[PDB]
Amino acid sequence: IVGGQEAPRSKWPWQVSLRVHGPYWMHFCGGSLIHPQWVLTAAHCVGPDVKDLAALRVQLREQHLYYQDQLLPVSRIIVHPQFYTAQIGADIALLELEEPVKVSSHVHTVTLPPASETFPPGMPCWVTGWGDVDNDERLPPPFPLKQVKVPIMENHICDAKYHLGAYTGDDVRIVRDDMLCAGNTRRDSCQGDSGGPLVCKVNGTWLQAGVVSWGEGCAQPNRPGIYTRVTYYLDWIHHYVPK
Amino acid sequence: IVGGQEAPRSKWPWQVSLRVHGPYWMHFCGGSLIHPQWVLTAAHCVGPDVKDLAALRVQLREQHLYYQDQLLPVSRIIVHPQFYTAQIGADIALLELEEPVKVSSHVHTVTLPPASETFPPGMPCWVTGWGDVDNDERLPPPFPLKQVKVPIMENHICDAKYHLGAYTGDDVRIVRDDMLCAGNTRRDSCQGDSGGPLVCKVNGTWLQAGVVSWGEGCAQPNRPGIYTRVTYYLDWIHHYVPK
Amino acid sequence: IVGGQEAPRSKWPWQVSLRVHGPYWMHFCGGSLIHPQWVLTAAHCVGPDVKDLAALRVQLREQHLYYQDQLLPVSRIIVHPQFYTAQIGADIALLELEEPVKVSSHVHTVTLPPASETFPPGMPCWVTGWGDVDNDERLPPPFPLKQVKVPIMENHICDAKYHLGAYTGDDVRIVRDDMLCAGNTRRDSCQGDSGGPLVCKVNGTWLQAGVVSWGEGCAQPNRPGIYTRVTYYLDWIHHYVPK
Amino acid sequence: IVGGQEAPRSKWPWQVSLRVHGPYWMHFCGGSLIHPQWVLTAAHCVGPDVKDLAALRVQLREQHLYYQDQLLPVSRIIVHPQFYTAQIGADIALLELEEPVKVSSHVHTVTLPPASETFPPGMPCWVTGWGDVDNDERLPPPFPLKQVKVPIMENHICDAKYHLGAYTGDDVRIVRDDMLCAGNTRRDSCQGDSGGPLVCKVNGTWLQAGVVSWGEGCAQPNRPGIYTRVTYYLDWIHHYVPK
Ligand SMILES: *[C@](=O)([C]([C][C][C][C][N])[N]C(=O)O[C][C])C1=NOC([C]C2=[C][C]=C(C(=O)[N][C]3[C]C4=C([C]3)[C]=[C][C]=[C]4)[C]=[C]2)=N1
Ligand SMILES: *[C@](=O)([C]([C][C][C][C][N])[N]C(=O)O[C][C])C1=NOC([C]C2=[C][C]=C(C(=O)[N][C]3[C]C4=C([C]3)[C]=[C][C]=[C]4)[C]=[C]2)=N1
Ligand SMILES: *[C@](=O)([C]([C][C][C][C][N])[N]C(=O)O[C][C])C1=NOC([C]C2=[C][C]=C(C(=O)[N][C]3[C]C4=C([C]3)[C]=[C][C]=[C]4)[C]=[C]2)=N1
Ligand SMILES: *[C@](=O)([C]([C][C][C][C][N])[N]C(=O)O[C][C])C1=NOC([C]C2=[C][C]=C(C(=O)[N][C]3[C]C4=C([C]3)[C]=[C][C]=[C]4)[C]=[C]2)=N1
Repeated sequence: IVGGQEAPRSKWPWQVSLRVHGPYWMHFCGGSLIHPQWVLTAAHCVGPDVKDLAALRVQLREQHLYYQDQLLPVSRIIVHPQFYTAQIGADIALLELEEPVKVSSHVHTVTLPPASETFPPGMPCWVTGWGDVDNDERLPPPFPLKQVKVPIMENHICDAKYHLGAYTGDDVRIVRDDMLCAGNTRRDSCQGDSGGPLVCKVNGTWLQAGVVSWGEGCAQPNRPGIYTRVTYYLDWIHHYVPK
Repeated sequence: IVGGQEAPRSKWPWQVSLRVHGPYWMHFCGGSLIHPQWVLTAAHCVGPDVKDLAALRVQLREQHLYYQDQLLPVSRIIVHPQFYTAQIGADIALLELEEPVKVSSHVHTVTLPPASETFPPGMPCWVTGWGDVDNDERLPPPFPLKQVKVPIMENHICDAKYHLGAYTGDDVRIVRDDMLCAGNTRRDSCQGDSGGPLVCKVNGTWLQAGVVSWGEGCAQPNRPGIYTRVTYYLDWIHHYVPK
Repeated sequence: IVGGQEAPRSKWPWQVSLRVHGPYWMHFCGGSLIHPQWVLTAAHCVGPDVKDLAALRVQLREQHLYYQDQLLPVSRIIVHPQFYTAQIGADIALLELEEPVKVSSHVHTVTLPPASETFPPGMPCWVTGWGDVDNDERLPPPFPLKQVKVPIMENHICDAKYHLGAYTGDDVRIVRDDMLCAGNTRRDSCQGDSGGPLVCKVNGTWLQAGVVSWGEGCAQPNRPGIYTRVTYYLDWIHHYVPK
Repeated sequence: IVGGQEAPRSKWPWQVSLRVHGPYWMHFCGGSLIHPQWVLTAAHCVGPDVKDLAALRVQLREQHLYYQDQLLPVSRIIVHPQFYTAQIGADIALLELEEPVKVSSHVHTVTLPPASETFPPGMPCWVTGWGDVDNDERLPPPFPLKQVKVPIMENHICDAKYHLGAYTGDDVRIVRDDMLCAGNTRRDSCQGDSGGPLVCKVNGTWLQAGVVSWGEGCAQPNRPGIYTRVTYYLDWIHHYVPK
């Protein structure tokens, strides 16, 4: 997370960390608890190639990575079939935990937005994760969970910005429809926050508007962060996660 | 190049090396001379964002990289407008040299295929360059130009193989129609060969069938090297390069 | 620490961690509290060249590095004047804290040995620290303080071992008289444990027999860990640290 | 070499490159031909630990490293028995080739100095090699042999400079008698140059005054390069090399 600060421990009770087996269970991506037994994340975090589930584990809300670990095994990795690369799209996936989690005020599910929700600009949204604090700059130990308020911008405004200083034809769409954008040169998600959640308080309730997907670098001029647009894939999600 | 051998001095007189400015004019991609003043390469080697021409140079056929440098300046970079990422497509670009090159037996242009040429699967073709000799395995000094005979494969077969061990739906195109594909687990192009040529001998004349584009690793199981089909973009090339 | 185990929270109340200013206060060496206002460490950790005090901090006993940080400024660095390199000798130094520390059962000084103590070869001693778990293998987060029982070995014997598989003449001393050694191919201290303590319990009292100094790799055959013999420099320490 | 330039092809016909087996025979140190069958280098290049001769080869004068390699096997590695680390001293060793090299105008031995030569300050000496052109930055390909004129300075003047900005006591000698120093903040040998020669034209003939041994960094303020003083080890050399 670029900009922002360490989040209070009472916030983002749905934030999760994905771990890959290695010299130690290292965090490679973020994710969110959308149901006691399911975790929503980015497809590029776990695919497009098939992974060995044994080498993967989930860590529920933690104020500091690795310090109070209670790794949870995974039984299924469901990746949207239209996915191949983040730039192309459909960068979304599901992880089914091996057991349901006991929810509480410190750890519970995030609410998904209704299919109608559009998240207009001037929309106070936040993004969180344990990713880099800048380009090629790791979150230093003790690895606190960070949060940052990011401005939502219209898809067409972002697509245009991405063509600035680029050879790509103006009519060749970069920021696609199943995508959503937010952030600026001071606030943005970065390597390590991927799969994590972008949430907005609407009508007094937190809804997950997006999933950290990609961007050209982090907080770079004319290159706002791109996120998978959750409302676009609700039907797919609900085909696995109970309503 | 993976699984190849050093190329004799008399072969591949069109192979060129692209240099970017830094502590020394370092090779970042390959290319091919298709006209005395034009170099054909891969768009991702120079795009999608616009580059400073002063930081770029072209080096004609060299038996060993860096040893006999005779860097040539570039006057114009033309990246196909439909390009954004190699996986999406249109990974082809043109480089216009400041001056036309004096052709000879050691250094001269390669012939472009005719719009109807259809390099069928099985046809022995060759790919060349100074790229890695294996995944994460750089080419050792003195950096000899390498070559390797790779078998071409039907577009649909390559696409199919890319779906094996992947979450991507079988109906979702991975190897697109503007791409060509060749190689196996023992022969393949690799990081550093990008923008380089894949040529085949047809009716006694060498034709460039492709441009090294992308691939999942190098010479990996069910992951043949993907190239930009030149026939697909002949009209775009002739909008600039004299026939 | 090689071949060790995480230390119980009630053990090694004198272990400290030295931090240097950068992206965060990173550990670079260990040390021991030998007096409320004094920390004993290795000269190569802070010398031979003079260092800016403002960029240095001390961290008292921590179960996990970076977790519960409460950094303490340093008022003075005293490096033995005879020190130039660890192989030459006199690898010992003193750190004076700006404020005296408030001891307790969880955080208190280690006892220095009397000038006659010898520490017989075979005397179970322990070495502690947050250094690597093996040659070129960092301690993985959450960075638990480690410990290992290492057997002390006679000075001549270690000097002898270092000659095995070496061109150095048998009469040329490698392990010198102001040094002590301990460990084997399974137990040793390693990069990051430097400046840390080597304690032995003599008649129900823990005495710091050594200071982690150097060695050829860690836990390598015939290359036992070398430490700065504390008894050898008691007079120098007492010229600064009160009784 | 720091602050020099490419050496003319006809100079330094005694320069040698030491190669270690690996993905390719890589250069790790320099050396000099002081006899048709012997190479003089630095002890720390091959010791203090005994090495497997097979993994070592020697390359004679070459304008560009790796370009025209004709690696010669080594039959014996003789390291001065008093050696353990460069700072301590006796940083000198001998390599006996498996066969005599045929000398010529382009490749011949360097002349060793008479036991009574002190090499006074001023008198021009040069140091050559394929090492870094500055701290932490390697010689760029095509790796040309570089040369540079370095001013020699009296041992005691350099010893004092090494004490500036350091804790080491003024009377604790750093630059030792069996050592010689040369260079400044703009001219010096660096990593990769070790074992190489420092030659001075005296009375119309080139004599090897020293061997690139060590230094605190390269071309750093008050830290001139240090070399093993050849005249000091003449008897030792002649114990193996004829006349
Ligand atoms: C993301 O953090 C970034 C988002 C940047 C936000 C801009 N505002 N996205 C990105 O880089 O996208 C490029 C298309 C991110 N960080 O790193 C990645 C890519 C990535 C995914 C997965 C791994 C990984 O190590 N996976 C493991 C997990 C696992 C494996 C491999 C094998 C078997 C079991 C489990 C590394 C990097 N995206
Ligand atoms: C290619 O070699 C590989 C091909 C693999 C074949 C497998 N069978 N393709 C690839 O990796 O594709 C990913 C989509 C290759 N190697 O490295 C790259 C990517 C790349 C492109 C360009 C640079 C680079 O340094 N460009 C310079 C040019 C320039 C710059 C930056 C600044 C100013 C002026 C000019 C690095 C890496 N593809
Ligand atoms: C030690 O851990 C090892 C011990 C190995 C035991 C074998 N059984 N010793 C070693 O490597 O010695 C070789 C002579 C160790 N690890 O790393 C070092 C060297 C070192 C010294 C100092 C720093 C450092 O970052 N210093 C800071 C302090 C400071 C600075 C620089 C600037 C301003 C203010 C304060 C890093 C590494 N020894
Ligand atoms: C020297 O170039 C420098 C000189 C600096 C001059 C400043 N004015 N010295 C130095 O860095 O000293 C540190 C005390 C140099 N560069 O690198 C080294 C150290 C070194 C020695 C040996 C190797 C090596 O790879 N050896 C091989 C050879 C061999 C091996 C290992 C195994 C089996 C057979 C043969 C690397 C680096 N000194």
